[PDB]
Amino acid sequence: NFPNSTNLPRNPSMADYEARIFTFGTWIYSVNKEQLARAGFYALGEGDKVKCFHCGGGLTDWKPSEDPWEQHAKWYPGCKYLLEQKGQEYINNIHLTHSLEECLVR
Amino acid sequence: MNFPNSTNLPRNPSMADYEARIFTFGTWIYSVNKEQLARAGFYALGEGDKVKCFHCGGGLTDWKPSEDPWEQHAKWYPGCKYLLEQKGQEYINNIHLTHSLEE
Ligand SMILES: C[C@@H]1CN(CC(=O)N2CC(C)(C)c3ncc([C@@H](O)c4ccc(F)cc4)cc32)[C@@H](CN2[C@H](C)COC[C@H]2C)CN1
Ligand SMILES: C[C@@H]1CN(CC(=O)N2CC(C)(C)c3ncc([C@@H](O)c4ccc(F)cc4)cc32)[C@@H](CN2[C@H](C)COC[C@H]2C)CN1
Ligand SMILES: [Zn+2]
Ligand SMILES: [Zn+2]
Repeated sequence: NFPNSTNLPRNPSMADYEARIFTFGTWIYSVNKEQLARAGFYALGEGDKVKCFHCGGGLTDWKPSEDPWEQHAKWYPGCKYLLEQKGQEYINNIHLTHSLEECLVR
Repeated sequence: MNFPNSTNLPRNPSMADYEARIFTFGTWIYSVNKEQLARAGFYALGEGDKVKCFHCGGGLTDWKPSEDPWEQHAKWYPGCKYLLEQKGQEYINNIHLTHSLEE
């Protein structure tokens, strides 16, 4: 249940962009499948459910406003694919953003 | 806010002092030590053995005697910046490899 924060991926079968792209197939949900594959995610085949090949972290119910890489950071901040690809400079923006997002509206 | 804080500012700054966090436990006779939990940034909710990190907001429960506060902090809230400040990524990584080698 806990997410992988090691530097080795949990599903190395899904480590190649093409392997991940194939899992979606015809994809009808609001959020783009190339965008999701680039962000590490492959598809389960149960609705819009996706999983990061590295952290194992899963997400669902994608709104059009929700960005793969942004959601990757929100829920799986320990991911090492995330850190390798966007780098803690970016990752900290999201979190301040996402915390500050909540203080305004309340 | 279900998602955990990975900013460098704590979520509950009222619980940022050790003496604050420890005062929440009171008489505590769950299996795992309350000073150990407070040092690891946890304070008590008062609903069983439920605790919360003052920084990440990350919550845990049902403490086995085998389960260590700092180890569980890393397992479930690896993005915590109190965790990173206090143990460093050197520690944090071995403890992940140790969990991920079990799983
Ligand atoms: C794109 C966003 C993602 N949000 C978060 C989300 O999807 N999370 C959060 C979290 C990490 C607690 C979580 N754990 C499990 C699932 C589960 O379904 C799943 C299991 C295995 C998989 F391989 C894929 C998915 C999902 C999931 C959405 C908000 N979420 C959802 C509606 C789930 O319920 C909580 C609520 C706050 C909005 N859209
Ligand atoms: C000491 C360990 C902790 N484990 C993990 C655990 O406590 N987690 C995992 C996680 C992060 C998904 C999670 N999210 C919510 C709670 C919730 O209760 C809570 C909310 C707010 C609080 F302020 C305090 C607690 C807890 C919790 C235990 C294993 N856990 C538990 C039994 C919870 O259910 C899942 C299962 C795998 C073993 N003991
Ligand atoms: Zn990941
Ligand atoms: Zn924490």
